[PDB]
Amino acid sequence: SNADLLETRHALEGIAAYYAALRSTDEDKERIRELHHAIELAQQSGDLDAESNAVLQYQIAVTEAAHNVVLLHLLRCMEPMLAQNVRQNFELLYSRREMLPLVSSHRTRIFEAIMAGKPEEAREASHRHLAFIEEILLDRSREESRRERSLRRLE
Amino acid sequence: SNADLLETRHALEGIAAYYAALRSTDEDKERIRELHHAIELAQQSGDLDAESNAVLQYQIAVTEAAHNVVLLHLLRCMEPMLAQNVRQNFELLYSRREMLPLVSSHRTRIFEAIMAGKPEEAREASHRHLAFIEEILLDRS
Repeated sequence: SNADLLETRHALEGIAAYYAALRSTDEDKERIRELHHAIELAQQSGDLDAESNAVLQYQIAVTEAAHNVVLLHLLRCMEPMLAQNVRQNFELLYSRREMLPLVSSHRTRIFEAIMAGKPEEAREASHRHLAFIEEILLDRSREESRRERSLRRLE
Repeated sequence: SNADLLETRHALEGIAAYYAALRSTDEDKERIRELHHAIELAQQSGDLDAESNAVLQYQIAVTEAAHNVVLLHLLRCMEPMLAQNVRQNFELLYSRREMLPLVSSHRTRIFEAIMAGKPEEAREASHRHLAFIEEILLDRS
């Protein structure tokens, strides 16, 4: 399920961000800065597949920067489904382009908390980032449900 | 380490218990009851390796009973390290035998919440169960 997977990323990306904040070296923090900025460039060029891959690579670097053997192993284990989930999320976000900045905004609060070495904040930022995506997905479902329900109820 | 792994189970076993409570069939709940009782028998015989395997099998059944494809995939993925973590935890618990009953006690609140079909209680029970183990590990060194 694409639903069950989000709840799992919710859990695992939070802890990833936590340890990344606490254990990232100076080289890690720099390699992450370039990957975070790569997301912005892909978003401004308006290329969905480019931005989707930029996010996947960012999240991998964050996980490696966490230096937690089991977490990295779990990411690699689900990497194909994760890559698919991010791609699907962005297909729905590119439908409502006004949300993209707000999503990147949430993701940037995680990045900034990692660079700053604040674990608690980084984890809470990740929860809110993914929680906010779940909310956008549910609004698509809700409005498309009203769509049919309302246009059918008129007579 | 043994520490990082606990935080990972903390997360994943909570969600496992949640869905197990919500989605377990009658056959699942029964297969889990036999595995839970098997832990008690292994504990009373005082056999560490037997009780360690009983817990591993219990947790697998709980995960399967959750009917959540990604969770099961993640368990299988880390199964070797998980089996090792449980075995190591019990080596430290068998050092302070007075804790064993309290650990089984916490784990039984999860089981009971699953049989009863109460997801939020089952998840909260799992957090307290593993949180309590993390505390015992930190007191060791």
